[PDB]
Amino acid sequence: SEAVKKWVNKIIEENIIAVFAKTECPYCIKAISILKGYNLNSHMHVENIEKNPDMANIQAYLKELTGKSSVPRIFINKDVVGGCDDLVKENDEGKLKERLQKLGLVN
Ligand SMILES: [Mn+2]
Ligand SMILES: [Mn+2]
Ligand SMILES: [Mn+2]
Ligand SMILES: [Mn+2]
Repeated sequence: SEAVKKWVNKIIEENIIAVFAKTECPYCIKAISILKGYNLNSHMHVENIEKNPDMANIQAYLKELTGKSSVPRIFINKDVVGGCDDLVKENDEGKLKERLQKLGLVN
């Protein structure tokens, strides 16, 4: 579905930080909390793709874009971060802060 890809794309392209999640998902919650800890709320969108009639289509497209169909799936300025484990690696190693600095999102 062109429609599903266009919908996913609009989420990624109109929000600097885009997180695809599902219901009662501990690593989604952890990833979102880490990002909100950088005070990124105003430029974040979280989409619950389980509460969606086209979840499988969305997951397959996210896999085409990122290599995995699992949630959370995290994009920053359209760049693929990946999942929560990828976010933790970037956070601990300074890469996340560098990304956000280059976007003007953290001083
Ligand atoms: Mn349950
Ligand atoms: Mn804060
Ligand atoms: Mn939003
Ligand atoms: Mn939404």
